[PDB]
Amino acid sequence: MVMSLLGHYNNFFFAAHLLDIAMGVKTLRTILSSVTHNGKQLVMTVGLLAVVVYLYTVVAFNFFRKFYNKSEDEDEPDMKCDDMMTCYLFHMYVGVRAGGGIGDEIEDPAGDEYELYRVVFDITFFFFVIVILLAIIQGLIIDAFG
Amino acid sequence: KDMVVMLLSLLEGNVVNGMIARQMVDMLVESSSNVEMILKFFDMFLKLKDIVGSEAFQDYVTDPRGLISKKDFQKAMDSQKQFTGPEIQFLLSCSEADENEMINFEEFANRFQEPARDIGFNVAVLLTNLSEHVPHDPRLRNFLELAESILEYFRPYLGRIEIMGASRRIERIYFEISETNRAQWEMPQVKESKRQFIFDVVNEGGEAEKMELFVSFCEDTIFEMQIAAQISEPFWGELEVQRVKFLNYLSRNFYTLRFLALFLAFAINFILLFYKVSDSPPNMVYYFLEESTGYMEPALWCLSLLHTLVAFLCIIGYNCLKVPLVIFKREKELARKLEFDGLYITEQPGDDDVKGQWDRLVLNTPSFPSNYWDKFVKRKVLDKHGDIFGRERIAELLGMDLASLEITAHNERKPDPPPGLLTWLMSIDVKYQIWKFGVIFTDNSFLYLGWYMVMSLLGHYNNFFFAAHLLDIAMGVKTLRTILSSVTHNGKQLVMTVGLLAVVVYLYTVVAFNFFRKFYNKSEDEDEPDMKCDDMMTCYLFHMYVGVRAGGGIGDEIEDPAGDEYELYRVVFDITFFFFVIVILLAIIQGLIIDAFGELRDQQEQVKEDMETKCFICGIGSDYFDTTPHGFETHTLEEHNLANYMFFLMYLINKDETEHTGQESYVWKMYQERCWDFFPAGDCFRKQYEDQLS
Amino acid sequence: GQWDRLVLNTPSFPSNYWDKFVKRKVLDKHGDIFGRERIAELLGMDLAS
Amino acid sequence: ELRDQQEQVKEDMETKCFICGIGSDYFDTTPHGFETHTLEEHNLANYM
Ligand SMILES: Nc1ncnc2c1ncn2[C@@H]1O[C@H](COP(=O)(O)OP(=O)(O)OP(=O)(O)O)[C@@H](O)[C@H]1O
Ligand SMILES: Nc1ncnc2c1ncn2[C@@H]1O[C@H](COP(=O)(O)OP(=O)(O)OP(=O)(O)O)[C@@H](O)[C@H]1O
Ligand SMILES: CC(C)Cn1c(=O)n(C)c(=O)c2nc[nH]c21
Ligand SMILES: [Ca+2]
Ligand SMILES: [Zn+2]
Ligand SMILES: [Zn+2]
Repeated sequence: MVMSLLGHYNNFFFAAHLLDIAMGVKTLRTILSSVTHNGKQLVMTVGLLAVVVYLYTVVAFNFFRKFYNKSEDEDEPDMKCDDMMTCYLFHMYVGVRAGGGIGDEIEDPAGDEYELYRVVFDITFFFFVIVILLAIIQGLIIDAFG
Repeated sequence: KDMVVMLLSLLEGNVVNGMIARQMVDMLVESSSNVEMILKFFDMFLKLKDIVGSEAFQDYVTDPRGLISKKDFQKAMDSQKQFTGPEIQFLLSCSEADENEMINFEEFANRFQEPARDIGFNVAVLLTNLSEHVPHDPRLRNFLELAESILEYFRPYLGRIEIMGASRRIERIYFEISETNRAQWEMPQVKESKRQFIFDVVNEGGEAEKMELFVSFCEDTIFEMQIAAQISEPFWGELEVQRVKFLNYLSRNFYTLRFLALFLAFAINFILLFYKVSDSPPNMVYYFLEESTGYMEPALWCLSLLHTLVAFLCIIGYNCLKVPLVIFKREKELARKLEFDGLYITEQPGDDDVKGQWDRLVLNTPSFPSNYWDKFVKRKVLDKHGDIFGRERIAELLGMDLASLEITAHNERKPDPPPGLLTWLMSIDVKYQIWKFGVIFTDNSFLYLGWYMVMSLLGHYNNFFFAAHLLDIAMGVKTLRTILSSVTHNGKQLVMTVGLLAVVVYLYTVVAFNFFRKFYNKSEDEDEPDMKCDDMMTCYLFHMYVGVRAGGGIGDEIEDPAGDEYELYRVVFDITFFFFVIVILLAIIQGLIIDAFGELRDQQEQVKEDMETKCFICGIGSDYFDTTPHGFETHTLEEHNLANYMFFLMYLINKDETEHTGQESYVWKMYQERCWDFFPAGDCFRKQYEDQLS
Repeated sequence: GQWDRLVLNTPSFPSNYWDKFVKRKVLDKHGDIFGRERIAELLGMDLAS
Repeated sequence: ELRDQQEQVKEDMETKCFICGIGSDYFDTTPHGFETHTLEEHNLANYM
């Protein structure tokens, strides 16, 4: 009701009333209950993901700042890891969303003294973050169905 | 009480509707009036104790000194209405009323409680035994109703088990349970230990060794109760008492310190987000905080120091609280191996058992059974194995002086030395300390805490090492621990899946190095080519690095083959790489994780369902018991409660051997011999007396 | 449990729930021990009425 | 499917005699009955 009254003020608030399909339909309610069943576990999986990304951000801030320029123009560099907060935001935002991880979004290390360190960095980010934790989320949902 | 004990002994071995029990009931009927008088005495004083605590009674109290007059006491009694006029007069007579007619109801109530408790307990035991062995007798229910208050009062303290006796028949045993023992059992840590033990024995436990495992659990829990009691709270000596107080406070608050350390780690890592790097001071880079206040850096320093301090306190708390159990168990298993297996006497460790080699050191040490109770195991081993293996050999192995042995029994020697620091140092047993410290360093939790501390110290050198302390959320939180355990469950399988992936990529790299080098140029500038497969190592690195990470595989990252003589070969190459590597093996990883979730879930379900369907002791199913209403839970709370079995062992240990009954002596001897036949298996009192009971 | 304290002394306590005499039952059961006047004060009861 | 196959084999062998097919409950009526049965009475190694 409050959202309807707010819709009278701005009609786009009437969209929230479409979420009632969950309560109306038993099937959607069951599907959502599958998610809610292990919701606390999913939340803590997300927290663990954040911790892992924070550790990776710390490593990058210490050793791999040079690779985090996202500016094509040499005159105006845009460095995403000169500050720890920016580096963390960059990781959690782009690397998690990327298929191959942060290595997909940061500058190639070929012909660099830290090339092997960074390949380990990228591949470990990819497996742990992208593969395993996400896999854990799907597995939680599947186990809820069962 | 002694007379009642004689009667209870007469009832040893009694069967349902036995002649001796029926004779007892007839005698009680003959003596009804006096039995009623005794029961009324007990119940009247039991009710007085609660009434005086009742605030409604306190309303009648109008004297600052806490005394109550006889008339006001009489009015309080008639208000509560439990007592009759004659009963109130009797209580008034028993009241030590002064010339002012004023009474100390506190001492009046407390006077007869302790003296009459043992007789009350034994009367309750007698009535319970008689009722359970003559279930159908109206003359007994009258006495039981009169004894109601006694039975309700002593219910938490009346322990009840079943054993297989010498008569080849199930026998019920009644004993006393102490308040302290019950409280210690109800402490949450014992509950967690119980749950863990149940899970382990039900999921990966053998039926044959179930009872041995249960007795080991009981022993360890008793030792833990001792430790908890010791650390519980109500100039060199002053220093010593302060030391023990501080250590016990640490032991009591161990977990709080761990939570606090985690909180400090989170605070430090929240602060560390504000660091920034500049070429200039606020060719060398400088890391510095970025805040307006300027108060954060000192806060970081203080939090770091306090975090390190808390890590130290956690090390000490663990060493004081948890280590004693480790040593107790290690000593116990060693002693039982020596006595019952003859490990270092006959078999000898396989030499692949590092623990078996390490345990050699402490055998000859005087302090060997320091934490484990049995101080005479060396003597037992000698008596058992000396005739065969050589008494002098056993004594040499176990650090025993045969001549000193006999004289110690012949006559007491008490060579008290004055306390001194030097004397203490000489008393130190270096070999026992070395063995112990090896055990501790091998203990995983101690290692984790030591690493925690080392990382804190390193954080003081470079504050970014404080981030590793955030990994402790796994140990702190049960949910994350379970989630991680799902991964660890099939960890070896996952590792080998990764190795297989590497092999497949190596084969693809070999094929590319042979036939498809032209396509592996990643340089847009024709003048400077960057070829990633002119060397096999570079080609392998390229594949494992980019192709695996790519969604469509290596074909996404290498040059299109359209209009080339090897176009179809390469499309097969790329598509097969994509399906095998990207789809299947990764799918295998997800499937492993999902199967781990299901496996943990069905383990928990199976434990729950076994415990709800079977008696942990006899193994009989819930259906037989539920033939009678509420039968299974009555069985698990009264007949075959495992907590009562542990209570019985504590009671046996604390009781003198001369006072043990035949049943208690039987079970005590079987405990000493480590025979578990007294535990009922596939049989119960109900099943044995089924026809008579029904 | 804290919120339910309010309605104990209210006359309309068992408005929807059928048992209108529970206050009396509680008095008869617990008054001898806990104080009849105390129970009546808690449950909004007038003993004389 | 592979997991529940292994579990089923384990659980059949722990609950039944491979020879007579009688369940562990009958034997456990007597203490240690099933393992006495499978080690002494109906050991398949002894049949070989
Ligand atoms: N011999 C036995 N002794 C005790 N419990 C048994 C026994 N056999 C089976 N059980 C089952 O064990 C469970 C133990 O009950 P209890 O309430 O003490 O444990 P719980 O579920 O862990 O709860 P709590 O929070 O009270 O510790 C009961 O469900 C009972 O069905
Ligand atoms: N007739 C039978 N003969 C032998 N074992 C039987 C029989 N019926 C059931 N079993 C089960 O088969 C299992 C065989 O026991 P055994 O210890 O020989 O095998 P195992 O688990 O493969 O161990 P091991 O490492 O000793 O070979 C036991 O668990 C027993 O419960
Ligand atoms: C746990 C232990 C310290 C107590 N404890 C024990 O468990 N058992 C089995 C005994 O025989 C024994 N004898 C003394 N103390 C004993
Ligand atoms: Ca005696
Ligand atoms: Zn049982
Ligand atoms: Zn058989």
